[PDB]
Amino acid sequence: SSNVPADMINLRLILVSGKTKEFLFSPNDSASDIAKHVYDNWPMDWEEEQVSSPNILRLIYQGRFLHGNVTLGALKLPFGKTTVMHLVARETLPEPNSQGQRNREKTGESNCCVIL
Repeated sequence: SSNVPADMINLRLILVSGKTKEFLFSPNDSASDIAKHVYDNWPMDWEEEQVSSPNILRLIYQGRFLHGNVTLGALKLPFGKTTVMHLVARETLPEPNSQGQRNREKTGESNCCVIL
């Protein structure tokens, strides 16, 4: 990651194991989703603890946990500069069960019932 453009935020993800990964990310991305992404492969559908634990994915904005999945922009990051973060994951399984269960999140999709 060389030269951080004004549309992107340079983010360093530090994992609990003491491994530090740094990549250029978008301020609209969520630190905990990124944490799973920086660990290895892209998160599919909330890599939590198997019997369900959402609080196991949290983000530390060095000294303080801002939230469990709050975005870099929301952490207050000037774009074009390097930001370091500490990420915590607990009892997390790499890929929950591989569903990739998501919502449509796309206009054109979602067939709702009509009557008019």
